[PDB]
Amino acid sequence: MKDVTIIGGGPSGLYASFYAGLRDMSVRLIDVQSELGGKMRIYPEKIIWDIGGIAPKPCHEILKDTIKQGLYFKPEVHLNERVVDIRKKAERHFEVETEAGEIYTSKAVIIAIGAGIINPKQLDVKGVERYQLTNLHYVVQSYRRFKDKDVLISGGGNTALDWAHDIAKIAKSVTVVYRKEDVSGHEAMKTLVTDLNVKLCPKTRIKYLVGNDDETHISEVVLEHVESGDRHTVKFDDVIISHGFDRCNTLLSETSSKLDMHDDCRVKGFGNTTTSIPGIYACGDIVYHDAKSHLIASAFSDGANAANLAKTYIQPDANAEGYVSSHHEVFKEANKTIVNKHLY
Amino acid sequence: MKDVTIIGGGPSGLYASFYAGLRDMSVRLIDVQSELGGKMRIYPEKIIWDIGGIAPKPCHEILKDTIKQGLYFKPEVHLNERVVDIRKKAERHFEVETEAGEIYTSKAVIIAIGAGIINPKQLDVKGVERYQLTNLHYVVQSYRRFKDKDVLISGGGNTALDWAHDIAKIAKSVTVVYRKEDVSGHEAMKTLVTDLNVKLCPKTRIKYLVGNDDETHISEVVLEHVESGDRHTVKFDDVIISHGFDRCNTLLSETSSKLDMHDDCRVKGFGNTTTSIPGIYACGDIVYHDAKSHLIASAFSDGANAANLAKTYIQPDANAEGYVSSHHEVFKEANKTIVNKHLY
Ligand SMILES: Cc1cc2nc3c(=O)[nH]c(=O)nc-3n(C[C@H](O)[C@H](O)[C@H](O)COP(=O)(O)OP(=O)(O)OC[C@H]3O[C@@H](n4cnc5c(N)ncnc54)[C@H](O)[C@@H]3O)c2cc1C
Ligand SMILES: Cc1cc2nc3c(=O)[nH]c(=O)nc-3n(C[C@H](O)[C@H](O)[C@H](O)COP(=O)(O)OP(=O)(O)OC[C@H]3O[C@@H](n4cnc5c(N)ncnc54)[C@H](O)[C@@H]3O)c2cc1C
Repeated sequence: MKDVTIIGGGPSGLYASFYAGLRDMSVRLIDVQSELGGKMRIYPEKIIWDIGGIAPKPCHEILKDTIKQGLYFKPEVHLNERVVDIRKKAERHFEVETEAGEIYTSKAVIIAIGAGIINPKQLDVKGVERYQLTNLHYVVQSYRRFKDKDVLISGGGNTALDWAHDIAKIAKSVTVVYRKEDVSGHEAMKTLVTDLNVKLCPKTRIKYLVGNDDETHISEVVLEHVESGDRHTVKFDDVIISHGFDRCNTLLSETSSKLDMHDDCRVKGFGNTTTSIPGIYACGDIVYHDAKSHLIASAFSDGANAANLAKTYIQPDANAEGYVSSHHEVFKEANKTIVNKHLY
Repeated sequence: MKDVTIIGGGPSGLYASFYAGLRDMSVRLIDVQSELGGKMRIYPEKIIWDIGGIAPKPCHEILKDTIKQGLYFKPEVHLNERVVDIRKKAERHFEVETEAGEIYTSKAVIIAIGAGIINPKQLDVKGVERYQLTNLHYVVQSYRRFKDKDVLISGGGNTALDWAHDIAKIAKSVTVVYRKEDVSGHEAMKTLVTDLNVKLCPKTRIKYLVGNDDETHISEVVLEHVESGDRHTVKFDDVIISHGFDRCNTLLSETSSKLDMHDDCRVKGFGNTTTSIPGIYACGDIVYHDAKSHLIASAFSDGANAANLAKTYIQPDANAEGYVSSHHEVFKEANKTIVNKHLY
């Protein structure tokens, strides 16, 4: 039986998986998404400054480091699986169940679901689920691909307007279709007005997408004025959508094992990642305790704590904490090529 | 008046300085040592795995990143100054005093002194304080400089024996002088016996150092057998000393402002970096609270918490936490060259 099932592969669950491995626990890691990272996947292009010990660089670069670390001890990773129940059969015997009916057993459970399940708002056009493999975007990880391109952005929110300005620096042109009701960034908009190669189209929506003959890429877009109904069709190289996010977090309200909650979104942590049920621990944005910050740094220290507390739940007389990695024997073989590279 | 005085420039105090700056507070940072880093300076060559988001690399490399981050907002840094007192004149008015009689004022105080003041045990030979600028070592940051060198190591502890084996891989020869009483690493010693270019010298001490004619480097060493008194003089390229550490931590026992303590070494944190005195906060290894780990990751999340709590002490209705760096306006100008490098 697995020592611990970790539900959620954001920064907190990833680090928890790593530290659980450091404490010599077998790990099962589960996430509903097709990729790990959680909310970090929402802002890949943004420069992160406030992670301890890390010089500022794009979030997506930091995410890749965090995943590699999280998966170092080779946990059993279940992607594309939504957890819908947590049951405690007995001490050191838990059941975690997915919406597809899979049931996973463990001696402990770590809940790391953060803000829950989050996806970008899908463009309301049939049927465009194939263009998101190519030139229909819901994130922007870098701007390089847009050099000398004609680019369409849909949305008037801060994110869309910032994207528009930055992409316009190297793109041939940027067109922004939006509703004025969505515009909360007054200064961001004024900047776009002064960008010579940005065309602002208020009261305008994407109505249809025109695919190429291979039907694998967007070739043109049919735009519609929301009052006049006037339509025109314009060629674009890329289409970027920023319509907000769909959020879903039903697990802890529907679960068999009820935990004391801080609010309707957060588990009450008892001074740390300890929950109201022994054997279940909560780390990251999902938990509230007095030492929390809404930071990745806190998600990390939470993950160490959860792994430690799970270990001593499973082994009452195990060491309260993990051995420092610097002198940890589990890394001795792996350290060899690193030293050799760095010290010789 | 400075917003906050941070006592101690280890990982926790460094990150606290950074995050205090993120919260738009003016910072004074003080450390007794000639360089920042605290206990990290003790293990520069060791590979660190358990800092969240950081791929394994030498501690000294990670330290340099941590210092650069810690000093980003250009705090007022006082090196080589030992803090001996903390006084609270009134709310938002603290006095921090050094052993040289300097008195620094602030609206808040963050205590980040970790395990206190630590220095390697100095070789008991007059007068060798000048060779430590050149080839008398108390740390080993990398092995490269010892290639084809004849190297002397004094000490039988785990650190000395590990150093000896690793240096012997590329050094011409390694001689280890030690007392058997100090040997706790049975297997480390057996390895050295099989190292062909390692000479083991139990019951032997460094008696004298013979300088070069410039008197700037060690040229030869006079070794003495601790029983027979037999002496011989051997040429070495480098001398490395591992005799343990001198430790001193009198501040919180001698201070004017008495804090509730966890033990004789640790301040009691009230669920977090909050101490028994409003306006004073403790972060890192110095504090005990229920969410602690003896990790740099916890030192970091502690530092964010201390900065946050100090801010709201100074400004009762300031935001409870800092704005995430990704969207923080203070970084907008600095981000430009970074984006440009990374995103364009
Ligand atoms: C736009 C933005 C900017 C930010 N910038 C910064 C910054 O600069 N610095 C910083 O420190 N923090 C920043 N943050 C906050 C940081 O992203 C979060 O603190 C961190 O992501 C929380 O990590 P987590 O693992 O606890 O939760 P999450 O990141 O939310 O990960 C939760 C994971 O659990 C999965 N999951 C959830 N539920 C279920 C279920 N029922 N079954 C299966 N799987 C499931 C989700 O798919 C998700 O992958 C920012 C946040 C936002 C949104
Ligand atoms: C050999 C070793 C291996 C380790 N390996 C790891 C690892 O792999 N991963 C990990 O996460 N952790 C590791 N640690 C632990 C980590 O080093 C500590 O958790 C961390 O250094 C604590 O940081 P700190 O800022 O709280 O305290 P410290 O590092 O102790 O820094 C305290 C600073 O305050 C200064 N100071 C103190 N007192 C006074 C005074 N009265 N006046 C002025 N200045 C003052 C000191 O000079 C010092 O610079 C290791 C520790 C040791 C010793």
